[PDB]
Amino acid sequence: SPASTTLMANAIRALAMDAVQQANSGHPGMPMGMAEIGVALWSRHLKHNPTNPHWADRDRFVLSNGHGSMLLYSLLHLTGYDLPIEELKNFRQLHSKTPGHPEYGITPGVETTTGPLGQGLANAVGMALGEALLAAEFNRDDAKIVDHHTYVFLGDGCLMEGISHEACSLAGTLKLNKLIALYDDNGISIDGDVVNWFHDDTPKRFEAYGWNVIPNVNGHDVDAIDAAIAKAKRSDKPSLICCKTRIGNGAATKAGGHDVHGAPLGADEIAKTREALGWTWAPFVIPQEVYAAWDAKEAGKRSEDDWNAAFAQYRAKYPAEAAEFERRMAGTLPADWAAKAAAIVAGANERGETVATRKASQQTIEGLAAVLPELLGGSADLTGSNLTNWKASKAVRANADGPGVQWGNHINYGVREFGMSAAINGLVLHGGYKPFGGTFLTFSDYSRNALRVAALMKVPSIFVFTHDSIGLGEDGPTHQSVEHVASLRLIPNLDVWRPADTVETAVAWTYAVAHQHPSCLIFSRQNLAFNARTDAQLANVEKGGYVLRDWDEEIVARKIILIATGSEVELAMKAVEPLAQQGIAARVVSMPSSDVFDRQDAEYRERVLPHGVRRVAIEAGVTDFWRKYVGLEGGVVGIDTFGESAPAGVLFKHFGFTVEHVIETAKAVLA
Amino acid sequence: ASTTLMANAIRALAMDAVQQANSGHPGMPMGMAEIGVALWSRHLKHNPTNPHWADRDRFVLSNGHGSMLLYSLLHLTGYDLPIEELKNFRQLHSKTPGHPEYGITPGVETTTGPLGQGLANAVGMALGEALLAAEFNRDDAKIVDHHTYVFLGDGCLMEGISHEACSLAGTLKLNKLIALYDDNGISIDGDVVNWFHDDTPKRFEAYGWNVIPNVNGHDVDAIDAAIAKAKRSDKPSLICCKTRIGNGAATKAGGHDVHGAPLGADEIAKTREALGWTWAPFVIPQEVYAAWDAKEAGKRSEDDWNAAFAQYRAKYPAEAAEFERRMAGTLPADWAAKAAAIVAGANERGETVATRKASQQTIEGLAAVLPELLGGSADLTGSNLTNWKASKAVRANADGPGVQWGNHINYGVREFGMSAAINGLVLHGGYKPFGGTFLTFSDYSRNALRVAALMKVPSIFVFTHDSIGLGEDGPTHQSVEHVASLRLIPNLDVWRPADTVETAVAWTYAVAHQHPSCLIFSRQNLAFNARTDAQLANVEKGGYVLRDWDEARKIILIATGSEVELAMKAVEPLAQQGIAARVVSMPSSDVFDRQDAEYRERVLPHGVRRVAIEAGVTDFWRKYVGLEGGVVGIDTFGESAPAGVLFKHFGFTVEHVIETAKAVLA
Ligand SMILES: Cc1ncc(C[n+]2csc(CCOP(=O)(O)OP(=O)(O)O)c2C)c(N)n1
Ligand SMILES: Cc1ncc(C[n+]2csc(CCOP(=O)(O)OP(=O)(O)O)c2C)c(N)n1
Ligand SMILES: O=P(O)(O)OC[C@H]1O[C@@H](O)[C@H](O)[C@@H]1O
Ligand SMILES: O=P(O)(O)OC[C@H]1O[C@@H](O)[C@H](O)[C@@H]1O
Ligand SMILES: [Br-]
Ligand SMILES: [Br-]
Ligand SMILES: [Br-]
Ligand SMILES: [Br-]
Ligand SMILES: [Ca+2]
Ligand SMILES: [Ca+2]
Repeated sequence: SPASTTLMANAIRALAMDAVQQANSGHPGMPMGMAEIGVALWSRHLKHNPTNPHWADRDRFVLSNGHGSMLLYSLLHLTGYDLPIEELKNFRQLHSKTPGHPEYGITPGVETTTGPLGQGLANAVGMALGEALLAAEFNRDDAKIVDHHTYVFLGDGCLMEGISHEACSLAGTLKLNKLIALYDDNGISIDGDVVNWFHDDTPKRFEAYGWNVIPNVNGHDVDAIDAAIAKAKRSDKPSLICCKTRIGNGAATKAGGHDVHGAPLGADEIAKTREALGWTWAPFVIPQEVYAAWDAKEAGKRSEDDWNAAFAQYRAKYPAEAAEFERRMAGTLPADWAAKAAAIVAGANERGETVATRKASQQTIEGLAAVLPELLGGSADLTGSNLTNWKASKAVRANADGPGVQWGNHINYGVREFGMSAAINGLVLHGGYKPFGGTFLTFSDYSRNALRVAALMKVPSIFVFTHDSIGLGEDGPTHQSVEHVASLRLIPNLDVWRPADTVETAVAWTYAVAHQHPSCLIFSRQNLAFNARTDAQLANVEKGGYVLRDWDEEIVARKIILIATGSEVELAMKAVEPLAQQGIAARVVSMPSSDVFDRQDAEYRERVLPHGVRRVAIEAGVTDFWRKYVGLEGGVVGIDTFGESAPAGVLFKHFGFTVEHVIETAKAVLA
Repeated sequence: ASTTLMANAIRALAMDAVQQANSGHPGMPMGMAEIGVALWSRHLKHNPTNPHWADRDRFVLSNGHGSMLLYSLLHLTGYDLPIEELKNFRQLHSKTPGHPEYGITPGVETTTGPLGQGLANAVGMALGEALLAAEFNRDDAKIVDHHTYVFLGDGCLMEGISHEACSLAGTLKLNKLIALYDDNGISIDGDVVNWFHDDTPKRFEAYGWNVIPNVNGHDVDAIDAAIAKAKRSDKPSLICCKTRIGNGAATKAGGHDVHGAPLGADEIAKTREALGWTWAPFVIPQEVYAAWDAKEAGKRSEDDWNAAFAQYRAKYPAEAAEFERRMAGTLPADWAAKAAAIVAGANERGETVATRKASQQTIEGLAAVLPELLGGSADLTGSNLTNWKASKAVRANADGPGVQWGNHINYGVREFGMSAAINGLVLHGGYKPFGGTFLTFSDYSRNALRVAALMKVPSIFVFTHDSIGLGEDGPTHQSVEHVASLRLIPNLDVWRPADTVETAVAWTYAVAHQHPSCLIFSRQNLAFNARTDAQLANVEKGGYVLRDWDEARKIILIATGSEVELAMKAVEPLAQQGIAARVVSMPSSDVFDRQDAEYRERVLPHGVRRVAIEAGVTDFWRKYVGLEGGVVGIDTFGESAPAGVLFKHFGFTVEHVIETAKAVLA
């Protein structure tokens, strides 16, 4: 007898309930509820190769309800990915390939890192947009190389989160019809029956976004779910399949209950569940016929083999394009990257312009685009204000007459910071593009956890933020960042650049673009003075903090270091001659990135900030951050309150960003 | 004077004030001028003379960039906002900042500017009115009855927070909330249809809202009729007002340039001509003042309510005194002693429990003395431990509009909408609200925490699961940078208590403090610490000496929350190595920073070196330990493993404390 769908689904049940029991921790409800959905999608529709999780044209799957991780670990194991049974035995254990929520980079087949509800859905919107752009860009009438679907499992949690609204409204407007969402519709969240706090007509909601909805599907009928996916694959709109399930389905006593979401079933309940399901095998034992029914290694090999032959036929007709496709899918920059980056930094230096760093950024974007065809910019409805767009770009737009998008390389995201940012994580994960997205610095508070997840996954998302201080002027304290620059530096693995002029901007951008981890690039509204640099100083900008103005040789005056960033570098420099007329010799250290500076070696950090010489930090943001560089004995010229609505000039004088206050602070520090 | 003249007065003030400041947003106020007339002039119940009248309708400007609209309305209808202040739009110390600010201007109910949050505040205000009515009203005497109006645009509707707020408001059947949508087809990048093609009426019906689609947004009578229909509604209402951004402008109306830039003098002169507005900038003729002014109607309205309240007091003296107490945000009478008893109880019990359980234990005690206490959780009630045995769940009525009364709210998975709704509840008066979620997901709600801090209102945000100590859920949940990142927000108190006693102090301080608070609790059990009565009295100073030097080489160990235990366990082993350790517990560094210099010097004397110990990023501690001190923390994301395994793996051990201390004293 070969395996029935019931036996295939019950294997998921058994692995889930057993792994959770073993760890005494985790979530058996969702995996047990979603088991028939897993069979229908994975065994009948998903195009993938377990032997090569990196195959360019694989379907992308995302588990947005990430707490149900054992569902993904079961499917991966059963269908033949390199995730052995011993790894499932070590669910939720230190250094296992089975962490409590799935982690990209940790486990083969895991496309993104989930756990924070709602972000998977948005990642998946990004992945579908990437497929759609990459298809419009690379496919030719006589040779197709891009064609895959994007699948996402999600629950009540993701649908309640505001980010689902941002993502799905945008996906509906852009007609991303190869995105197919399967909703685990089980009527229950952690607090109990969802109807008491979440009574949406969800089908009607998604129709309003311009999605196709298949409501009221029996989530325990494989054939019905299978049929719903097949209809979805014929749809001219993104689809939502509402799969009515019972949470913890199959459990003897606890199914549909308020206690199966996120605690182990208990040994008795498992024993009773085994008998109720007729599942006779011991924990982590899977019978041969169950592996044989699930295993995807043969079909995965045929699929990738046909694709490789298709790509070979495409290379013969389109060799330059085929090589571009490979390079870009790998996330590799051009072979002559070092030359091309240097041309961009050098042009910034030749021009010697005094402009706002948001304008510097746009000038640098212009130069990047000319050599990076993968460049993909965008803004959360602040295009003309962030200056994220370039003259030769083309805006992404839905096709007027059918599904999908016309190719473009700049995206209007709408007023959707968080959705934009998690979409960018998706775009970066998909491969083929180098994406970035802008908003005002303070509204990093809206997209924050997406910046964090990018930093956790270690993918090189680029987040542009403009209007970075009181320097923005009249829009006032709701808009003026104070705490943000420092608060972003706190996130592990997230580089923060706050350049002082065109040259630092070109370095920040070129560095960010080549770096493996994500970056925040922070620009001013207001014009900042250009700084002339020697060759030695130019070479040191990329070290994050460097000596911009040194003391003269063999001097006699009392020494101070001024450490400044961004718009405050200008203030530090205007303070040098005045400090000298006061008997104080001021070195100016510019620190466009403290994160990068901290990675420099000890000899170099000691050369920039010599022990025993006192320091004043200068930055239009909270002061406490600076104590790591200035100590208890040092000073800081900064801002520890919210701002005020007035012109920038007025605000800078009001808040003590003046030569006089710098002098006074330096004198206090030297006393 | 005609309604056209009334509307154009808003146009003139808005375009002229933006020109004078050479800065601001004339588009929206010009586009919404008739909507302003219909609501403010024909439906809004309010007394310009007393902005704090308890039973006033609440108005929220969610599309806060259109601030000149509100300043105009406030000025025309007779609030204490003189023409001189409109002349000083966007200037230092004016009562007319670029986005409206609660506390700065009379009649400004909340601070907006961050899109979407106004809408969520209004959901909170309407929930406040509804709960208070169900609680205080009686069959023979009504004292609570008012509507909540919110102006909003495309930005607010795109923001995910609008989904959170409106989905919750629909399920709770808050039928007195009335939202007027400035439906103008434009956002900053241009034609919204290219990035925002939602059928918004259909979306809102899906939430359980009543929708009045396709209203002519320049026809006062039609908008008026829609507002009237909405006041008759079973459900919250969205009135979709079709408008032209910059409407009335001579040549630029409906353009992509009127959102956020001055019209220019040329355009203004021509607009004066096309409108037939003959008066010079900031000059309003007396007939327009006479048509707009609401002083007399406002006085009759509040006088009628004042009488109904007196009729209520004669029948319900005790309930009436409670109403006045709570609307004013005043604590109960023997408050100092009741709070002292709650602390003393935690001290007497001496239990070792998680601070999440401590928190629940304190909530039990707070609830017994604060009938105004209003808890809730973002779908983590049994995990945050935000409810208490006697609490009752807020629920929609089964059969009609509105809610049954309750004092714990299930917010669903909506950290940001919950938090901004809590701000609204606080601003409304009548309750002492709080809401919980996991600490890391403060990232979702972050900007609402910030706005509570800007408005200086005492919102309470509960966060549990505060570090690697949460264990198996792993690095997406395990907070690392959060504690320090919340300390950086100005005016936001952050408490991270070590045990039941610190928890009791943190909670009682938060309840009586004017600024908002983050209360941060552990998932795992934390050891109880015995305190002298003098140590007890210093807990509310935010940092204090928990274990003093024995009257060997001196060090100070500064520790917070769950790490106080590791600091205390290190004292004896450090003694065996010739180091005399003082332990300073710092449950709130923010509160500590506010103490006077003598006290701070007493706790942290100059010249004694310091090691900080906290399960979070290490750099923050340099403000206290200096370049020469040490930190025992975590500067990477965590891992998925049991808590005990994590603490060992990440160096939270006595050995590491000793080693750091010796490095520091070298
Ligand atoms: C942003 C965020 N907030 C809160 C949580 C904690 N949490 C995890 S699952 C969940 C409930 C969502 O339940 P649902 O998605 O309906 O999953 P089911 O229990 O039905 O599997 C919550 C509140 C989280 N993981 N992420
Ligand atoms: C959270 C947030 N993100 C971004 C912005 C910047 N911003 C202000 S108004 C606006 C456009 C909103 O357009 P709409 O609400 O339709 O305004 P209209 O110009 O039509 O009044 C944007 C993107 C903001 N104020 N708040
Ligand atoms: O002049 P910038 O700062 O680019 O824009 C100023 C204002 O104009 C609008 O675009 C934005 O809403 C912002 O508030
Ligand atoms: O066991 P605690 O930490 O209370 O919470 C249980 C966990 O499992 C679920 O209930 C929650 O999502 C949380 O992740
Ligand atoms: Br067996
Ligand atoms: Br060009
Ligand atoms: Br457009
Ligand atoms: Br000593
Ligand atoms: Ca559910
Ligand atoms: Ca608009």
